[PDB]
Amino acid sequence: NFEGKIALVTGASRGIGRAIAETLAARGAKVIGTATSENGAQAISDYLGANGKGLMLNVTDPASIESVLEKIRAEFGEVDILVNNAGITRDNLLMRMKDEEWNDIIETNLSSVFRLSKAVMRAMMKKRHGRIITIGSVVGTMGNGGQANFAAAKAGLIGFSKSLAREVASRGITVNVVAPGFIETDMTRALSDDQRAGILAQVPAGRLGGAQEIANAVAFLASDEAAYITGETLHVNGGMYMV
Amino acid sequence: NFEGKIALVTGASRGIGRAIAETLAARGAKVIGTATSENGAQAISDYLGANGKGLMLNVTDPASIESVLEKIRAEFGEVDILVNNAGITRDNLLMRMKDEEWNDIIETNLSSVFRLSKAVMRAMMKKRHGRIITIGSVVGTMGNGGQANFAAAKAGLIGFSKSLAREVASRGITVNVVAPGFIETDMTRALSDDQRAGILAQVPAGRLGGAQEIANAVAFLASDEAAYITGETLHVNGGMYMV
Amino acid sequence: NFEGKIALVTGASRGIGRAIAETLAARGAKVIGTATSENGAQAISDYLGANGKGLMLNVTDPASIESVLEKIRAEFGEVDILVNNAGITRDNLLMRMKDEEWNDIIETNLSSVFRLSKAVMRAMMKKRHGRIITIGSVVGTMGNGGQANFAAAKAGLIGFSKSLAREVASRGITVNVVAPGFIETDMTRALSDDQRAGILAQVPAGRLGGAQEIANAVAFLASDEAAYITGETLHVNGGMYMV
Amino acid sequence: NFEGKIALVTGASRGIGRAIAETLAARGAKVIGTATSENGAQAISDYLGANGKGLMLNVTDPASIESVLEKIRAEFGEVDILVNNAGITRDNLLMRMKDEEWNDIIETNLSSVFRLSKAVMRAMMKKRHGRIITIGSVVGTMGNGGQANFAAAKAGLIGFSKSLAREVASRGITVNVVAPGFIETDMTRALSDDQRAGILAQVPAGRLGGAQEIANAVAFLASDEAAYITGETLHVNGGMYMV
Repeated sequence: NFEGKIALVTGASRGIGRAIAETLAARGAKVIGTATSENGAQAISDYLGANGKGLMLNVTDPASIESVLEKIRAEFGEVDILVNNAGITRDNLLMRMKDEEWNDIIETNLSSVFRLSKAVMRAMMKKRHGRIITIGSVVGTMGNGGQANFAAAKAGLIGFSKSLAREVASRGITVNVVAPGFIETDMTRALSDDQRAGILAQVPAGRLGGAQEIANAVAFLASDEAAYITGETLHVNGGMYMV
Repeated sequence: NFEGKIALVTGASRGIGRAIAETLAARGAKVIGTATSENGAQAISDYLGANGKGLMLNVTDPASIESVLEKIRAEFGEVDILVNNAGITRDNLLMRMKDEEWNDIIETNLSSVFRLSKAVMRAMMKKRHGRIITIGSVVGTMGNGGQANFAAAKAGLIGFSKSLAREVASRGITVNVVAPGFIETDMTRALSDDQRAGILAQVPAGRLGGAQEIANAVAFLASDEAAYITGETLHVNGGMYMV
Repeated sequence: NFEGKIALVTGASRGIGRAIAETLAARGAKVIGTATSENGAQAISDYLGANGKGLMLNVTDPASIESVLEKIRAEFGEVDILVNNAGITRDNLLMRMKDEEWNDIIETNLSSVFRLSKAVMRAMMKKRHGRIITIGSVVGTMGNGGQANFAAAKAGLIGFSKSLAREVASRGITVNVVAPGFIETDMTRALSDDQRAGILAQVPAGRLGGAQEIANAVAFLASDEAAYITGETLHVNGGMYMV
Repeated sequence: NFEGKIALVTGASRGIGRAIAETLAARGAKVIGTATSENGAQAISDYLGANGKGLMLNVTDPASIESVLEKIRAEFGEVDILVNNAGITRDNLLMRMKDEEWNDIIETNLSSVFRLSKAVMRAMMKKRHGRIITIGSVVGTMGNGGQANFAAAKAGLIGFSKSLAREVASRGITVNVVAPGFIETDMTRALSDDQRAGILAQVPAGRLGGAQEIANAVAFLASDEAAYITGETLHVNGGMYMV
């Protein structure tokens, strides 16, 4: 139960992001989901209704980051739960990877984690309680051909979280990572029927995971039932990989 | 909420074992906790009340295993959730470790996992649904001086679970491990303040974990909210170790 | 260069075991390879020639273990390098796994590591120098359907080594594990041309590893060039798995 | 023995970098060590003598990267072995970490790995053989208070290497990481005995590691004796951490 808790879920327009936003809201938290346009920010506001609000945010723009937080402190208050789910992909074999494809992935997938975590830390420490959860990926752990940039960022955010976790552990703040395997979303519904089959062959469970399933893991970690879990990575991949 | 689910929690006399038994019961499951003595069984039966029953079980005795399950199928039904929490410790530096101290730890901490998991598998596969959760230990992952035997068994049960997970993943059955760090028990409660400070010194969180906190992790994994998590190890150690 | 060093390589009749025995011998060590029969022990003596000797050993028989070591101390001296490579497989889905198939794998693959390591420890500690290397398997880390017993033992020996490593680290003794992926041996040359292809599909390198390649890793770890490596697991699997 | 092999070791002015440069050179490779200043290049050239040359390089400057490689193809030839050892530290608790301290660490410690690996790939793929080794850190795996930026980059380069490894594995090219623990450098040599005791307290081996010891691990991985090792991380930390 997250009654009275304020959660900021970056990139909450669809799939995992949205399921996270809706699940936290359904369990009592005032949720602020974000998108990169006024349109998307509105759509989020529409589905969250009176439970939260949608705000436009660019996780790579320091200005956008403080601006968004300011509003939040004004209309709702200090952020208690941060869920870093904003991220993108710029797949390509190393040989064909453009410098911009590397830099954007790093800036958006990794650096974003540092900026936002840093931006909500002070308030959490004062209250001596908080939750920071970043949506990683099984790729950050096993790596994947054609995704060296994506993998670097996903692996990197775990290294980041482990270190931050050690800095604020005693202050009642946990920093964890939920690593999804293949989840049914846009990026999987737009794959040919053959690619889809190729994907399922790697998953012992024999089915793609659900966005909601990733949301359930986040909610658990964001709750008070997971206060002794920090610096940990929770893999939700149907057995695709086991650590 | 495990409405209509039957859970068998081995070694449910106290601490982690008991908290697991009570938490599953509080959330709607009919729980069967076990002990080595008729006393314990009865004590377990008293605290579980109408939610479950206590039965005497020796996880190293094939006969006892058969027998206990038999009594469960007769009075309650097929086991849906298995929680392997029975285990012991026979600490000693390798050079002073007795052969019996190695064999007992292996028989009770590792082999037990094979015997019980195997014993509840068929019914689970038929129902095309099930949960197997073993209580490991952070020691299984980082190892520990004077606990080579304990460490072998805890590390070993993860290897076991990973393999079993791959065998029954497609059948709607997950096999996971929850690895506790230092948890407040009767052993630690009776330690001197200096001894306790030497343990706390290792935990970034700055406190021992709570038996209930381990119970919460198990409940999450045992629920339908964790259907896409299998072959995974969930570390609940306050940051003592991060993988 | 292992001039003046004595190495005991268990199960050195073929493949990995033999390549290890020959490589250590070629680099100056007096090698004692073992087998389960007088015949095999002789064959080993024949290929090692003046570099070592073959002895009959049963890693599950405490009597055989001290008996073999005694001779070694009599004809060569104290063991400086221990390479646990003896091991077997009793594959079967959990449902069809016989109690004897579980017990034998554990006794031969895991318990053996404890008995032999314990048996050569005293001398190593006195000399304040030594090397203990156990041949694990990628299966101990990722697990594998139909090999729950094998996986438990391989995972378990890592837990064991980590703990032992912590006990003797300061005494100039390292305890490590080399985890091979699919290696060309009898157990792979006796697979149908289809199973072989299935195996290669999992290996980025696109070829089975060589017994000699596993031997090279062991030699490195057994040398003085790896004195700061302990409690570590070296994966040699062509990219089949990455940790 | 790298007879006829060309190795490029970034940041080879001292410690680990230098030991790597000298060890590869001593074993027959023509080595090109790099520094940020013309001084360093020359100093490197002096100690390498006729075995190699020193060149000024800035791993964050695409121009410098191009340029340096250009000079190497002209005077020596295509790079066969790449050792990414250039890196820096900008320690600080998250709340006091400057944006420049995050960006510089990422640009220099992580992005550099992408730029240089990409820059030597084509020739390696053509030769259907190559070695890429990056010097990580135990911090990338366990994280560390006050080093969130360093940790992110070190963890990130592993994710990168794993993915690249999968892309070029079949082409006879391995991509690995050597993760040193506490290594005796000019920073530690100048610490007070109490500060040194606080580090030694963490190392089971009971001493700092030697720069040469890290060099030995790299040489092993760079040799033909490690052709079946890729996407792997080799921990050389005296037991400070065990994975």
